[PDB]
Amino acid sequence: MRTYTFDQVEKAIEQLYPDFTINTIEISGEGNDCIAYEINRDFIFKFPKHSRGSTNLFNEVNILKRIHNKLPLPIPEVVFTGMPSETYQMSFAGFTKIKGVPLTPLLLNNLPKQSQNQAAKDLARFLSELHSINISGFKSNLVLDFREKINEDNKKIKKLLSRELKGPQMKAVDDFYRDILENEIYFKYYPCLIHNDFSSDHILFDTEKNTICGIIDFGDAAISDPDNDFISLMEDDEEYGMEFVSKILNHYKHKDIPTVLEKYRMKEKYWSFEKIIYGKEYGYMDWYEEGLNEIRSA
Repeated sequence: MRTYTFDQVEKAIEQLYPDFTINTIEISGEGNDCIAYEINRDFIFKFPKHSRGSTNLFNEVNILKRIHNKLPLPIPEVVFTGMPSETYQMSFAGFTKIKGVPLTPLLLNNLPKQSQNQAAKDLARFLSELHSINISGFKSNLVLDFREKINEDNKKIKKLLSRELKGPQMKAVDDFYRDILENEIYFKYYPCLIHNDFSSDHILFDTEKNTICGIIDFGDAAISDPDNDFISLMEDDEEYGMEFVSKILNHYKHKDIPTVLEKYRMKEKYWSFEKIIYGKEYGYMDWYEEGLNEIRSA
C-alpha cells in the first residue's frame, strides 16, 4: 500500500505537464485505492495506491471520456492523465472539480419535501439515461461477468476459511454459494453501463439552488446489472431510505421492485465475504476478522 508526499505528487505532474503551474495543493480525500488532491482549487488529481487502483483509475478516465456530454447531470471531465509505470496502468489523472457538496442522508432528510422529491426524480432520470447508453463498443475489460466473479470469490474464500472454520460451519457457506449460483435472478439481467458505486458521497448537491448538481467517482463503473445502482443506495442508516429509493425506482419506471429487494438482501449477506477477501488483499486485518466474525455467526 503506497503513500505520497505532497512533493512526490507535484513532481509527477510536472514531469509530463511542464507548463502547468501549481499554486495550491491540499488533500481532498482518501479511499481504498486512490488519494485525491485538490489543485489550484479547480482540479482533482487522483493518485493510485496499488495496481488495482491504477487500473480502476484508468478505467475511470476511459469511461468519463466516452460518456462526456451524454448525461443529464454534470460529471467530472478529464483534463490531465499520467502514464503506465511497471505495475500501474495509469499513475494519476486530473479531473475538473465539480462544485457542490455530498447529498448526505442527513442533508437529504433536512430538505423540504418537494426538494426531496425533485432529488429522487433527478437521480431517477440520471440512472435512466446512464443505463440507456449504447454499450456496443465497450471491450471486455469493462464487462462484469457476475457468475465468474462469484465463482472466483467462492475459490478465494474456500482457501481462506480452510484455516478458520470447521466442517459444520463451513457447509453453511458452501451452502450459501451454492444457493447463489443456482439462482438465475442474479445472472439473468439485461446488462448495461452502471456507475457501480452509486451512493450519497458521490452524489453532489447545490444548496443555493436546492438541486443535485454533480455525480462523481466512476472508478468502479462497468457493464453490469442496472439494479446494482439502486441497491447501492438502499442501506437504511448509512445511505438513503429504503423509502427514498422506492421514489427513485418509481420515477425510473422499474417493473420489478421485489427483484431489487431480493438482490439487496443477498448483497447484504455477501458483504461479510467481501470483507474477508478485501480485508486480506489490502491488509486490513480488521476487515478480515469482522467479516470472519459475521460468518462464524451463520
